[PDB]
Amino acid sequence: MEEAYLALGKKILEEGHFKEDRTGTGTYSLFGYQMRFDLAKGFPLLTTKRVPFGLIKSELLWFLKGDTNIRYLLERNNHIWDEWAFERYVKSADYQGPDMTDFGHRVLQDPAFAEQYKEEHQKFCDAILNDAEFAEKYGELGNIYGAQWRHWETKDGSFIDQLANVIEMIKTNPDSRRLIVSAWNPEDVPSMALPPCHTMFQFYVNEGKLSCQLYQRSADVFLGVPFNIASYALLTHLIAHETGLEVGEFVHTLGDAHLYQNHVEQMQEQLSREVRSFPTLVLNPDKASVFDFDMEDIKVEGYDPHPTIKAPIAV
Amino acid sequence: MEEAYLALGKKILEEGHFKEDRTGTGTYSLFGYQMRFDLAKGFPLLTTKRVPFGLIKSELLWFLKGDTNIRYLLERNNHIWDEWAFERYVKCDAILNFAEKYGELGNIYGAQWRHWETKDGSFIDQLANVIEMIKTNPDSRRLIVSAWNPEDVPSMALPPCHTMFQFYVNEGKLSCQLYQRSADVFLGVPFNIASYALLTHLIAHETGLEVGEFVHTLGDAHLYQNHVEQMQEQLSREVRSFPTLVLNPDKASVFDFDMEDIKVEGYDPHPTIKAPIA
Ligand SMILES: Nc1nc2c(c(=O)[nH]1)N(C=O)[C@@H](CNc1ccc(C(=O)N[C@@H](CCC(=O)O)C(=O)O)cc1)CN2
Ligand SMILES: O=c1ccn([C@H]2C[C@H](O)[C@@H](COP(=O)(O)O)O2)c(=O)[nH]1
Repeated sequence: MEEAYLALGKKILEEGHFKEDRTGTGTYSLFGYQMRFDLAKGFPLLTTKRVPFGLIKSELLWFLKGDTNIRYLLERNNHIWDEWAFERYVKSADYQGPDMTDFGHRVLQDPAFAEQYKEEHQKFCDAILNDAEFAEKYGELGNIYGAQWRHWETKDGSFIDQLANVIEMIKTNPDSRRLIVSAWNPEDVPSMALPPCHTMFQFYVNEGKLSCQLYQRSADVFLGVPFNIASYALLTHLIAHETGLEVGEFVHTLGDAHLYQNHVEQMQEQLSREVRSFPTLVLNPDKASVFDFDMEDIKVEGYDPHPTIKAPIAV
Repeated sequence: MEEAYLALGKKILEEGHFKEDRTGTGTYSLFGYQMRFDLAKGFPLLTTKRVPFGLIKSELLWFLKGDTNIRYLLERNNHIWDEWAFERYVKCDAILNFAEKYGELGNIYGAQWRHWETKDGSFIDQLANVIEMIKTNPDSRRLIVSAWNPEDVPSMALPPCHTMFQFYVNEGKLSCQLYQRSADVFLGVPFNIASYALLTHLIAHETGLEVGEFVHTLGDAHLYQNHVEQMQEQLSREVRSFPTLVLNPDKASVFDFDMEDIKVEGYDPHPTIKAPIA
């Protein structure tokens, strides 16, 4: 239920202590929490603010195809992963523009700086889309989600298709208590742009229904959790479709649950608004595998949220 | 609190749906559960039945030291591996007094925690690294130890039940959350609570911190159908205060702790309740 996500934000505002963080922004933080969404009551795309479903769709199809380079995302006008690739490029020996140290805070404080950032980010997006060599080197985020889900590398010259394996297991061993996918690969963590926020997840079958639990080590509550929720709920529906099952519950478990301190006014404005009905998900019935779905095969119908509430991403 | 454990038992007896399992025994199960233990309130070794802290501590020190050979356990009267290692051989004093040959137990917690193999043939020490990160960078959201390698899982007889755990530091207190994919709620969960609360206290000791909370997250939480009468007996008994953990103050590093260095004071449980392993 949406009220479950809104009660987490209110608990952080009330009693989550201040914790300095890697980004330099500052957060209010709790440790250890659990929410549940019954997917039979509606698709959990939040209605108390507008959440863009097409960016959640394109990000998950990107994961599912095993891709860890942002060119696919830019082709679909999805810029949610741009920051970390831009930071990689401004730190390299090839960047020749104005200094971009600490650009993620500087843009909020200094209009002259903000215009130079906007200029350099444009030139970056154009180069990824138009120069294949530039994209191959500077679009690359390392072995994040797509690579661990489809291509966990072995010590003997091969790779494990972890996500296709677990879908198969659901079909022939549905009571198995080892239906797990992990993106936590210790050997690859240091070279990933960021280590996986949404860390490992497990499926469960009973009485013809599929359920999924996620363990999320680090949750940005205002900007990232509404995307996370909707992404794992879509993944659970696609798998249920291929395996011929009905949908059960998504259980979301958090580690460090944090509100960044420059999202507090946004959270308070969200908390003032009346919840509406969740929308319904519609999937193309003639697609058989999760891997065959494309953008036009997936939609939400009946979505009528309250207005967008903008907030800055912590880099 | 102990009541939060007993509440999980009672919920599965009332609402757990019937669900078949690997062993062919019946179970009543729920998916997704979370319990909190505030370690300032007492050390969570259950009072409503006796739980053997001796086997928990020899097993936990064995893993911490990255040891994987049973000699260590046998010396400390923990037999939870005896038959298997003999069965390996058939294909016990000599282990104590041949041990290097017939006494090794491969791909288990100690090795994944302190010797995770990489593609080039070197090894990551996850637990040493996380201790050093607690000391230098306590606000880190990446304080993670994983036991789950998909390259290894398909060939082992029991893939890890304790798939990964995470630490957290605030106001000078250390907390730990465990993700446990599969929980036998009568027999395994009481042992599991104590193990991971003890690990939270040993790490807080090594890092100069006080204790916060142990948060226990469950995937498939199940009562075996032949443990129902035992759970019902336990639920009829009055809860008592948890005992107090005492660690040896005169030893800096826990990597030099042994059995005599870890004690529980004030433990006053109701009697042992017997049941079968599935
Ligand atoms: N700080 C932070 N970094 C992170 C995450 C996170 O949740 N928080 N992620 C966690 O998985 C990944 C990125 N996910 C993101 C999700 C949403 C938006 C975002 O800015 N949403 C805005 C604007 C959307 C739009 O472009 O229209 C919004 O929802 O209003 C950014 C990154 C990697 N890095
Ligand atoms: O420390 C332990 C070890 C084992 N189990 C139980 C959980 C399951 O009943 C069984 C393992 O069976 P699978 O989940 O792998 O089927 O052992 C625990 O609860 N805790």
